[PDB]
Amino acid sequence: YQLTSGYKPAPMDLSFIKLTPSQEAMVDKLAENAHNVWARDRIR
Repeated sequence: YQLTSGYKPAPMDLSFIKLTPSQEAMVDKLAENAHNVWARDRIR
């Protein structure tokens, strides 16, 4: 485990169950949604 600077998070393992390509498309869905709501509030 790496060197920390006040707090050391390592609860469990997370990359065991591999993400599906539908999850990789939903990653783009969430990112597109977030950036579009952002530019919906950041028109200028």
